[PDB]
Amino acid sequence: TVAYIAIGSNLASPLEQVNAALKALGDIPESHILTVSSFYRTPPLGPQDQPDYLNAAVALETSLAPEELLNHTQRIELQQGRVRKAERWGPRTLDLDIMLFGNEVINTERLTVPHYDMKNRGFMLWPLFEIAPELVFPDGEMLRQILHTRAFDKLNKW
Ligand SMILES: Nc1nc2c(c(=O)[nH]1)N=C(COP(=O)(O)OP(=O)(O)OP(=O)(O)OP(=O)(O)OC[C@H]1O[C@@H](n3cnc4c(N)ncnc43)[C@H](O)[C@@H]1O)CN2
Ligand SMILES: [Cl-]
Ligand SMILES: [Mg+2]
Repeated sequence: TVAYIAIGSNLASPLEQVNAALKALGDIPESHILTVSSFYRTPPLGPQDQPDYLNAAVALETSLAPEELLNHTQRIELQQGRVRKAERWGPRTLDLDIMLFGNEVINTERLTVPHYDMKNRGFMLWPLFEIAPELVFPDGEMLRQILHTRAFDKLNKW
């Protein structure tokens, strides 16, 4: 199943954190990377007193189940010193977020898919669109349309 993963980092040299993530991800069992988007520098979504983010999107083919994929990505995060912080949107070495999991819709204790609020987030939407311009969400909403009917800010490349 094609799992679209969003990679983010704005601490401990984002480019290295991201390359690391990309190596571990393909190292995931029964999985391989179809595609990776470009590397983008994006402004913090919340508080501004932190560095810009490196953001990317990956198409990972995987035979793992959704929450099984989460155990794996979360290991990698932990491996990259990502810290559980109280308040959201503060900075962090690594984020591996499952944006979409095939065409599925998951609303479990641990997993919400498609990722909460991702339809309002250019740092998630632009890389994704780069690698799947033809993508349609489970509710039928088309990605190219979503990106067309609001002038979401253009991404600068990292
Ligand atoms: N430019 C830019 N600005 C950003 C960026 C970014 O990439 N780029 N990212 C964030 C944080 O993203 P965001 O998740 O909304 O906020 P967080 O601080 O991460 O807070 P959080 O997501 O509520 O906490 P978390 O540690 O990410 O995650 C807490 C729990 O959510 C659960 N979880 C539920 N659904 C998912 C999913 N689809 N993918 C991954 N994890 C998912 C898992 O069971 C997980 O243990 C803020 N600003
Ligand atoms: Cl949807
Ligand atoms: Mg998060």
